[PDB]
Amino acid sequence: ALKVGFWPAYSVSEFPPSKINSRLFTHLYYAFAELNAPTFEVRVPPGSEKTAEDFTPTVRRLNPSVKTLISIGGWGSEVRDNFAKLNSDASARQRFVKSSIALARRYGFHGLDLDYQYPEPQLEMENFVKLVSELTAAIREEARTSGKPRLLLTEAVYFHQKLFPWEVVTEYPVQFIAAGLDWVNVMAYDFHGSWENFTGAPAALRDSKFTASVGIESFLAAGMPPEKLVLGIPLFGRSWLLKNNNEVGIGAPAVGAGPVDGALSFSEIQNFIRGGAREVFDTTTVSAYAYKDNVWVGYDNQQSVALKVQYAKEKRLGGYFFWSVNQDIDAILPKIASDTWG
Ligand SMILES: CC(=O)N[C@@H]1[C@@H](O)[C@H](O[C@@H]2O[C@H](CO)[C@@H](O)[C@H](O)[C@H]2NC(C)=O)[C@@H](CO)O[C@H]1O
Repeated sequence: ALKVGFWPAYSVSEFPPSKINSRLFTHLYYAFAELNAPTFEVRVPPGSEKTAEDFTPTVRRLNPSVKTLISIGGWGSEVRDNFAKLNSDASARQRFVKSSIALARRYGFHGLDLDYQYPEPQLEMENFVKLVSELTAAIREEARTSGKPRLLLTEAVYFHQKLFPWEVVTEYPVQFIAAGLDWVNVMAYDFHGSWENFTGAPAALRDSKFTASVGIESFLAAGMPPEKLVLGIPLFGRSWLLKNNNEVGIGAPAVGAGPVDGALSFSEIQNFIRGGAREVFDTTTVSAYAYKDNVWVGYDNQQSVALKVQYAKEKRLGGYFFWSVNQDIDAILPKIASDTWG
């Protein structure tokens, strides 16, 4: 029963690792170590060494059984560019593999995660396969030589097994992934946002082709063992500015990104509601939204999270993950999620 949370190092001054309620998790990720092109000596951002070192001892104080992983990469054009350069170069792949394993041990992490959005087109999937295969072997080798349990290995995946469902450029090799990785983190969010001029449920469980369930279905149909899938749930919402203040439902016309640049933390959504926004639960999509004047935000709330976590349990998944834990300062949704699975 995997209860996973991502902590982004950017949030340190407002949400240090000590603020994480680690009682509500089995695994916590430090996001992110950098690829460090062109040498690919993987490292935490220079100047954050102390934060990275203290992360695991700090979170374990509240729940000593909690384990940690360090995630490499993250969303971003530069990260994608760097994985693409890395994966085509056998020597660079060797440097990456050696340095990433050494990094996890250096800072006391129990595993590694690759956050690569995304290994497409086909050539990029093929070269990512080379990187991951070599990493899996090196992880097993380090376990033998050190005598310690092998590092865990996970990766972020698109919500769907096919990249992309509308135009198939490539797809995740599920048998390969099941063999080399402990699990994958299914990014079942950002289905809708301010890039569309109409409001929608950004992480709809069901509805449309862009839903968490359809994505999960696609991985299972391909032959992914259910226990290898960990369902992502966002701790942020996607916001729009409304074209008309009297049109406030799902599918309402919009004119651009709401605060803050199209994304709002769950905690800020709670502030929004306490400041007069109306919360609506949408049963059709299994989601929530809130609005006030010209601002509209779609997100997951207490009810939709419980429904998603039960869904994951029903689908026999390995568990769930939250992106990202700093966005729910009072850990409202991680509490509901943990209680639901138990
Ligand atoms: C289901 C799907 O393919 N959704 C796409 C969105 O992912 C994407 O939005 C972007 O998602 C990133 C991570 O998923 C975010 O980091 C990023 O902020 C977000 N971009 C914006 C402008 O909000 C959109 C836009 O490219 O396309 C969807 O198809």
